[PDB]
Amino acid sequence: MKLYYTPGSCSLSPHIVLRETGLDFSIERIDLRTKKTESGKDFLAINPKGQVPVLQLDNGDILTEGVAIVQYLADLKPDRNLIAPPKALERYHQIEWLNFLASEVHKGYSPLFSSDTPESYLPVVKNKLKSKFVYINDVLSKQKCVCGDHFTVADAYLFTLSQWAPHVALDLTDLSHLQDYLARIAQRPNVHSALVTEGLI
Amino acid sequence: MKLYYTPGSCSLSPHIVLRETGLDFSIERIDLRTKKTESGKDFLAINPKGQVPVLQLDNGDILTEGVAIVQYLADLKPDRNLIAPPKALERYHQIEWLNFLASEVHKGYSPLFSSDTPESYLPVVKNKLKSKFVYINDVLSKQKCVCGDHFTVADAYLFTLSQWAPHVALDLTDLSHLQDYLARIAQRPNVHSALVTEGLI
Ligand SMILES: *SC[C@H](NC(=O)CC[C@H](N)C(=O)O)C(=O)NCC(=O)O
Ligand SMILES: *SC[C@H](NC(=O)CC[C@H](N)C(=O)O)C(=O)NCC(=O)O
Repeated sequence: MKLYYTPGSCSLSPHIVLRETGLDFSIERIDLRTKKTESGKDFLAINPKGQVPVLQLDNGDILTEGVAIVQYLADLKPDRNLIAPPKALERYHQIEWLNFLASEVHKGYSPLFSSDTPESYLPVVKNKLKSKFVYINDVLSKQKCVCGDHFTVADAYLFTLSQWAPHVALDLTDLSHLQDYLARIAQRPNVHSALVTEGLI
Repeated sequence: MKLYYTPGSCSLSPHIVLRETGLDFSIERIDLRTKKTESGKDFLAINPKGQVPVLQLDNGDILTEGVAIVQYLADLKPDRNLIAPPKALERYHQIEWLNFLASEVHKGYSPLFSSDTPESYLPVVKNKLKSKFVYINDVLSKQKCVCGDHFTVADAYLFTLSQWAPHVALDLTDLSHLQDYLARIAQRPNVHSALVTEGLI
């Protein structure tokens, strides 16, 4: 099981999940500029969409899209409780949150990382994004995690998306519930070890 | 089971799926401008995020996010084959496509429907979007549907997202594989009947 990643990218989410499940895996750094693996192979041949994360299964199959990857992983180790059982109501609310984070938050960052974005539009984009974290902050005021009382794959995803905030000058320091939650998630051995292995920390 | 929708919106996807599964449901039109149901109730009390689709379950629970809604629906009628069984490999590739459509295509339209978007940025956004459909078109050249040989919930979603193309002057007429696929999907009784019931056709 190999994970194609780029340090500090959205591939940190499946990286955290891989450690939290205790599965046997290997990672391979991808260079998003040249689209080449650290071993010199063409990454477009692996994933035509040219992005990370990408999970290579032991049988050879390739899986793209982070939300699909973390569900496949968590489903392999039911006993970890990183996702609810299939067909359970709690599972659909998790899927619901994974989609909210992928389309509203994750994709909300995109224009802030693009060079072709009008400097006059940046303020507008940043505000749309903060309104998203404000919603998340309100939710974290009556519960310990985004989907409930325990740590799930959606939490791994949110910690990852929160990390970028400083790099694009998005202020989230007024969101104390979110700030306390981030601090907690960061002291988890499996999360901390993921950051170390990637060169952050 | 009630579906909160707006004619021709992204809520057409779960609408098509509800008919394809043959479940007992009702629909209620939402006014996105005033955020009020057609029965005069405050929609923000139902869905704080203020968007459609929204599915009200018989037990009272509320489900948001289209990708979560269509999975919950299809999972209720395994025999229809609108999604693969949970934990099956085919299921994760479907989840993978549902995420691609939600974050890369669906969210890719967003700036084209916003009034606060610089007219100079529109060309850039449109091109990013077409590159997405070009990828989808290539895929449809060696298979009948987006995820395989049969009709799944991801197909209901793509037909829905393709419908908007003309309204934002996005040309997809050079994508013959996509054009033939759309024509096929449209002649399905359950899809056709969804369009009629919504005022399109
Ligand atoms: S975070 C790094 C970028 N990945 C994605 O945007 C993944 C999007 C998928 N829809 C998903 O996994 O959810 C990335 O690798 N971008 C490539 C680049 O060239 O910047
Ligand atoms: S398509 C109509 C709009 N819905 C969404 O954007 C849903 C986004 C979710 N992430 C999802 O369901 O996938 C909508 O209702 N917009 C509200 C408005 O005021 O325009």
